[PDB]
Amino acid sequence: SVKDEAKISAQSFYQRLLLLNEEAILSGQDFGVRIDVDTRRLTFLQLTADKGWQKWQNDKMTNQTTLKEGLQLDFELGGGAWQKDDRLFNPGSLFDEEMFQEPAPQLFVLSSGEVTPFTLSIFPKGQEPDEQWRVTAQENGTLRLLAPG
Amino acid sequence: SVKDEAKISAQSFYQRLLLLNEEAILSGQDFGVRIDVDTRRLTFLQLTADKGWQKWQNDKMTNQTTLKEGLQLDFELGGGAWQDEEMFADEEPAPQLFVLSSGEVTPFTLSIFPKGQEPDEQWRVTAQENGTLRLLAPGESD
Ligand SMILES: [Cl-]
Ligand code: NA
Ligand code: NA
Repeated sequence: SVKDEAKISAQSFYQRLLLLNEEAILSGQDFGVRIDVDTRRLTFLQLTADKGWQKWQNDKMTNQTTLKEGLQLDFELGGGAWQKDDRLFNPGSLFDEEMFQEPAPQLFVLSSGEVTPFTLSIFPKGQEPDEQWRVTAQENGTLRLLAPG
Repeated sequence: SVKDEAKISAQSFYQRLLLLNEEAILSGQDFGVRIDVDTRRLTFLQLTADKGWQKWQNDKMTNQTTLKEGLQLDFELGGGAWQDEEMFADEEPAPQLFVLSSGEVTPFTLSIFPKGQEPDEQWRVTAQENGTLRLLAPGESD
């Protein structure tokens, strides 16, 4: 069911975030996660001096995931408000093609082991983001997967 | 004169960039420079997890340079071309130049020159693909 999907999607994010935190610490390089609430996408990025933020091409994990239809995602930075607006959809984000330089991650996963404080929640369409399957960090890199409630 | 000012500014940016790279390496933290061509500003930033890029508050160098009004700046990257009231009282743009803890610096050239001249072959600071940082006088070096 969609609730079962939400769990699996939260475990997938947790595993990927842990992996990137581990990669940063072992490699001395900085990584990041870009969350796109309107397209329900998470992209896993590496910072290089010569090309800035790029998708991380690697032999451990895919670098972009998109939620299955029927799931939503949302996120908070630090103590702040949920990021997603109330619209059912962003009229501009429906278009696969440009209508009118990899965008920077909101979550930094630094070589020091520090991670941007945040909460990402994943939940069935029709529900609010609060008290859902969620992954949270704090600044020191401590990271939690939390069940609804 | 304005040409003497260009030199002094180029020399100062080299010194500040060298310190930033040295600090990145020594400290394991990431830094960067943001260049604002229109306003003639160079801003020296630090990457933190919790606040992203922010001005580098430190006790050794200033973290924002604004060139004197008779001067102009431009930069190229690698082989590219020249570039409300609150209800209760108690209710940073990214750098183009990354100065990473690995010691690597975004390949670039910044040139500083009297207002309205061409940016080529001016007092300049370059970070080459090699890793090296160079201060170069006007004209092509030997
Ligand atoms: Cl400077
Ligand atoms: Na994304
Ligand atoms: Na990319």
